[PDB]
Order: sequence, then structure tokens, then C-alpha cells
Amino acid sequence: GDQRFGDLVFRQLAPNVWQHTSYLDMPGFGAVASNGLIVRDGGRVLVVDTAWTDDQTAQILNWIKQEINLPVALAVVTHAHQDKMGGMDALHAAGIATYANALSNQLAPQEGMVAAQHSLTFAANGWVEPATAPNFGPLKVFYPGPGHTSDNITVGIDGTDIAFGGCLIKDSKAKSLGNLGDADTEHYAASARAFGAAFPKASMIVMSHSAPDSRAAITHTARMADKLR
Ligand SMILES: Cn1c(=O)cc(CP(=O)(O)O)c2cc(F)c(N3CCCC3)cc21
Ligand SMILES: Cn1c(=O)cc(CP(=O)(O)O)c2cc(F)c(N3CCCC3)cc21
Ligand SMILES: [Zn+2]
Ligand SMILES: [Zn+2]
Repeated sequence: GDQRFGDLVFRQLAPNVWQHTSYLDMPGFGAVASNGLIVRDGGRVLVVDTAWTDDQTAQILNWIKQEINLPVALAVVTHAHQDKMGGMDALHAAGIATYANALSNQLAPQEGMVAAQHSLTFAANGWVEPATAPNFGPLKVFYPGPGHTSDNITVGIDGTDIAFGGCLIKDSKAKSLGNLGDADTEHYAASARAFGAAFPKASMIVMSHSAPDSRAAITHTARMADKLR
């Protein structure tokens, strides 16, 4: 059961949680999926990650208007790469309050990304400071340490068994840690395990580029990353 709306795919994961999927052609790879989330929280909708492009991100917003018809209160992005932050201007055009790791906002301009309007900071134990993430409701935001990038953050949805590590986590069948261009190979394994320890009851781990996996995706990722220390 996958709903198509223009060039995007939406899959219901839980009564109030959908996965959004957008595609971009990468040389040597064909069509590449990127996933984020849509969370209904009573009278509003929360978005995790843009699509690869502004136009794709506008089609997420049109799907929400058509199928949910509740306002989008806020969007949070998980790191400053095109797949997760490439649609930032589409959210600003729609009057949506946008949030990212302070470091994501620092890195976005050089990456040709638009920074979010708001900078998240994190407590010593990795949990977001609520003063920087006001009104996040069931979105629990966690900085596990550097991994895929120095800025990568993760989210869990309270009231569900769902967590999302973005590009930090690979699926359980992966043969690679993927993009090591911006990665911290020394801390990667510990950051993967920190994410699993932050959401220990999550049984559905949403993947960045493939279908949802089990906690075996977290374990598999940490074991591959163990080999680089
Ligand atoms: C080979 N490969 C993957 O398998 C998975 C991914 C996705 P992720 O695991 O990093 O999230 C990937 C990303 C890249 F940027 C990438 N390069 C970028 C320059 C050319 C190769 C390769 C990747
Ligand atoms: C080639 N390439 C990129 O340049 C950037 C990205 C974005 P990021 O993942 O670094 O944030 C990327 C993601 C993929 F999943 C990907 N594939 C997934 C399996 C095959 C190739 C390639 C990518
Ligand atoms: Zn990335
Ligand atoms: Zn990725």
C-alpha cells in the first residue's frame, strides 16, 4: 500500500505517521530514493526531512493539504545534504517554521542549501534542548554524535515503535557505509549504537534510501563501522 502523488510516494507506517519518498538520478546508480516522515499531531502536521528538491518538497505539502487538510506547524531536517535539506525554500515559501542542528545551519550555505530558520542545540546526553525545539509534541530529537556527517540528528515518534536515524543507519542487507566523504569514521560505530540506545523500544527503523527495517539495521551499521576504527 503505497500512495503516489505526482513524483512522490507516501506509505502509512502508523495511524499518525507516513513516510515520504522522493527520487533523484545519480550518475552510476539510476533513481535514488530518499525518505522522510510526516507526523499528524492532533490539529497539525510535522515534517521530518525535505525531498531532494523544492518542487518535490512542494508536492509533499500538496499531498498533506489534499489527504490530511491540516496545517504543517514545523519541519526538522536531519543533516545538511541535498536529500534531506534540498527543499528548505519550499517550506519557507509555505510559511512553515524550520529547524535543524545549529551545525547543519552553519554548513548549509557552502553546500548550496538554505539554512533552517531555527538552530537546535542538544543536552550533554544528546536529547534536544526543548527551548530550541518548542512545540515538537511527539517528535523526540536526539544527537547521537558524528557518523554519516558531523551534524546528523535522529528522531523517534512518541506513541509509536518508530525511530529514524536518517543516513547514519544503513539497512540490514547493506554492503557499504555509503558516503564517507563527510563522515567521522572514528566515532561512526558509537554514534550508530547511541541512536539505538536512545530509542531502545523502537522496532520499526525507517531507512534513508530503502524500506523500513528492523533494529538489525542499527546492529549491521555499527558492525561495519567497527571495522573502520
Ligand atoms: C555507494 N553508496 C551507497 O551505497 C549508499 C549511499 C547513501 P548513504 O549510505 O551515504 O546514506 C551513497 C551515498 C553517496 F554519496 C555515495 N557517493 C557520493 C560520491 C560517489 C559515491 C555513494 C553511496
Ligand atoms: C551518489 N550519491 C550522492 O552524491 C549523494 C547522496 C545523498 P547522501 O546519502 O550522502 O546524504 C546519495 C544517496 C544515496 F542513497 C545514493 N545511493 C544509494 C544506493 C546507490 C547509490 C547515492 C548518493
Ligand atoms: Zn547525507
Ligand atoms: Zn544517505
